[PDB]
Amino acid sequence: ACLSPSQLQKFQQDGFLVLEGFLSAEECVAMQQRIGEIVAEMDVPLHCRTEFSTQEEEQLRAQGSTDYFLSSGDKIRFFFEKGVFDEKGNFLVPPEKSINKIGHALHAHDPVFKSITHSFKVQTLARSLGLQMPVVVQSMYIFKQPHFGGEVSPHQDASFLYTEPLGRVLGVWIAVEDATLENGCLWFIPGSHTSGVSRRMVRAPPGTSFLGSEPARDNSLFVPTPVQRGALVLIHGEVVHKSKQNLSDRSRQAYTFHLMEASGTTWSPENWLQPTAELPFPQLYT
Repeated sequence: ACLSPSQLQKFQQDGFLVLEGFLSAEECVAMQQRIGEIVAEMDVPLHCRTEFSTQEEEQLRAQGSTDYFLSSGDKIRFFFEKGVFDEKGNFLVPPEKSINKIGHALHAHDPVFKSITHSFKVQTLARSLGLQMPVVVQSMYIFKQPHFGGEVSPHQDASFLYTEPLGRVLGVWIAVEDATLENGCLWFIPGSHTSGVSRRMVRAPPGTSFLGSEPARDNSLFVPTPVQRGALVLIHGEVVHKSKQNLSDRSRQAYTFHLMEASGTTWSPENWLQPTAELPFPQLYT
């Protein structure tokens, strides 16, 4: 759908905006169903396929893992929960119960997610926001598995998807399932999106690292945004947000993608994600 002038100001004020009912139940279920099929056909990545003996083993595993992620910008790959593994690198429960996320080109290589992503609803919302040349830089599906579904510590999306100038990358988060206080809903600091980023993640000339550091911020400045299935949350590139671990007996599935306004904008050559000749960042508008 489409933004009223009061919704638009509320977004510039807060750095996020909750639009309940953005997608229908059946759109949500389309996503849940295709992600099931993708997970059912998942092959366990080479680096997770082996127990490790030593320090020399855990570092070679850690590197293939880095390689896998870095080259995942134009793929549909699988990223597993940090702590679903034992002392010697083995899965504690089956890998299909242990996925944390899938990324980072669902919007390009899956017909269902491409559909949702380039839908009329999204294209019209983007026009309300006034994006000239929005392109889709990234997408991903977050499972937030029950009981151990990982927390996401406070951050700003621009720390990872940096551009000159700032104010050019926008996050879209769609709730495929109900997001509650219990199961890992998002939290923001409203108004935190107006003094740049404290930290960025950079890629090596193979590897990643951080410039700067995330400051400490009083937990009391975060507000919860629980929402029902189908809600869309808009996320400014610089708003500070987090999610707690899912301590509940049900997941908190979500699909998210990021838009960059390509007009006058420089994508940092140091970002982990770079467009390939196979998939340059595709235009949103069709």
